Amino acid sequence: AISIKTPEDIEKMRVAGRLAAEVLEMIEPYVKPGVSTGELDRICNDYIVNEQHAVSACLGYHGYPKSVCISINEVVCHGIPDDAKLLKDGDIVNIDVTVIKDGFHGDTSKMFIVGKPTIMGERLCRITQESLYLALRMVKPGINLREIGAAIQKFVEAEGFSVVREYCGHGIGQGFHEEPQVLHYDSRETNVVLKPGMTFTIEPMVNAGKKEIRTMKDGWTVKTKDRSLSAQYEHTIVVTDNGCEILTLRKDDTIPAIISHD
Ligand code: MET
Ligand SMILES: [Co+2]
Ligand SMILES: [Co+2]
Ligand code: NA
Repeated sequence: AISIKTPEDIEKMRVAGRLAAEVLEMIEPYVKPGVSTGELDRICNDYIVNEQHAVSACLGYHGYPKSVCISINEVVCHGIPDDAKLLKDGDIVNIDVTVIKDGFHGDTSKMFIVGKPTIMGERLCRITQESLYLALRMVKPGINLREIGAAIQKFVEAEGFSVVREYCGHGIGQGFHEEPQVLHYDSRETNVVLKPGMTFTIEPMVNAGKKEIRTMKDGWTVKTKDRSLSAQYEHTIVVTDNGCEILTLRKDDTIPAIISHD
């Protein structure tokens, strides 16, 4: 059941993708020491609803109570925004946004460094983004997803970090999480050949320490087992005839929006 988007579908995804990217571009100036994650969530929500006239796909999903996911430091993913959680100098934080517009989803995330960065945090964020970019450069019709997961893993590991196994990229479109599962590591279980019109996300979570993770009692928050820092970046893409197009590209991305192979 891997859905192939029509040209019309892709046009709608381009819109939803840009909206999502825009939320991330917009929030930047607000990310400073002393701000709470609860406030960031409110600002995002307002923008999405009142300015963009869109909807957050997260709010209510399986009961998720907020509009975006904000994961600080050792929180891997799904961090829940809260008025009591204040950002400090040196924190690294991921803001993951998924917007729905005209029934199509746009899913993307990036890391932000609060105030003065630490050596580890900067490095970790950089390597994580680079691992995503590497993956994007490989995307093209005919290739097996497995190769992509394997490349990410090799890269990350060579740099002294680890890749989280449990969470993965996913198809996306009218549905939030569609087939297929996009693994960020090498697995003999993976056997999917890419074809034009497929749309999915790549969103590697990398840990400064060991790969092990743990789910909190809240049922959402995921943290590293060894409390090391964790970083993630995400983009939604569409496979094209000779490469791919990045639907959630932002002003700060340093990769071209269209990647062509020849
Ligand atoms: C708690 S919903 C998490 C969704 C997230 N935006 C993803 O990439 O799947
Ligand atoms: Co996401
Ligand atoms: Co995603
Ligand atoms: Na984090």
